[PDB]
Amino acid sequence: DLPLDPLWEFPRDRLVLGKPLGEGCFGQVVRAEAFGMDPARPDQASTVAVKMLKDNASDKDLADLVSEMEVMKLIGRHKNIINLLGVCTQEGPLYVIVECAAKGNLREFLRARRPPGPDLSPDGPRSSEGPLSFPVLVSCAYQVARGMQYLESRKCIHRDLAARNVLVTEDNVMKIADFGLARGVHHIDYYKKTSNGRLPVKWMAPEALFDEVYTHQSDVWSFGILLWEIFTLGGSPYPGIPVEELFSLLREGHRMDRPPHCPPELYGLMRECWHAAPSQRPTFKQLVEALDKVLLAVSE
Ligand SMILES: *C(=O)c1ccc2c(n1)c(C(=O)Nc1cc(NCCOC)c(C#N)cn1)cn2CCC
Repeated sequence: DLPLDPLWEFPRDRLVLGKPLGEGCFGQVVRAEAFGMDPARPDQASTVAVKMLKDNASDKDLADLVSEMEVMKLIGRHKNIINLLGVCTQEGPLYVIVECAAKGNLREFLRARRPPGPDLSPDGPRSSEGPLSFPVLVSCAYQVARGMQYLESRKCIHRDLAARNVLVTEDNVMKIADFGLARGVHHIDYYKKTSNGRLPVKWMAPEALFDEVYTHQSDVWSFGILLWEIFTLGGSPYPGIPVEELFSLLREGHRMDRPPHCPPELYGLMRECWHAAPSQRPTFKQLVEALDKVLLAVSE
């Protein structure tokens, strides 16, 4: 039914759908095996993620997914985003084929890799040493900023940027996901709590929350929250603060405290991303350069 785009069109029979990876407001994501995604090797197997409508698919749900697909085609390719690989639009359900991140989202990645606690018995030379180190945490922050810098250059606003919308690959490469979606910004339930207990409003910039205004600088605010998430190793922002309290606190200029085991450099960056005036927040280009200096300094 949709027009044929031979640039991106991929034979659906070359896909073998596997285990589902999650759901969203519109559409779901399924792990899949692809054969000949590289046209030079028609029988080569590769692991991809497939986006597709649910069974309750409205015309709006289809429109949103179709819209996302077209955004995917225009943004282009970058190392730190979820890239479009192909689409299935002919003779069958709509498939949007993208890259697959084997290690899940950034939030769960960090939470599963929190350091050993005080109960754990000393067994071996490294039982006090956890999977995560400071330079790697900075590297994660750096890669997200580079990805956002790319998206910004392509005039793309994320509008949700969070650790849950950042995906981790086999080689611990950060990849920004779901950046080109229609997120229904004129009708957000600010009290909405997701199934994993997330309050998405805790990532909204003031001008986005109060004035419904979204810019790249509003994404910078969200990046600041994302920084806090990283150095809390998957912690939820504004700890133990209900949405009603968040409203008045934000109006009073309240900001999150400096998390434990976090150098003043990065909390400084967090506070810069949380400046009231969007023009006094660092650009993503400035964030990349700033995070690079810190990363180089710890990369002996
Ligand atoms: C693919 O190799 C793969 C294998 C195991 C995976 C896995 N992916 C994922 C996963 O989350 N994959 C994934 C998910 C999404 N979207 C979910 C929404 O995130 C914002 C996308 C996209 N777009 C790409 N890849 C999890 N697991 C197993 C958990 C360890």
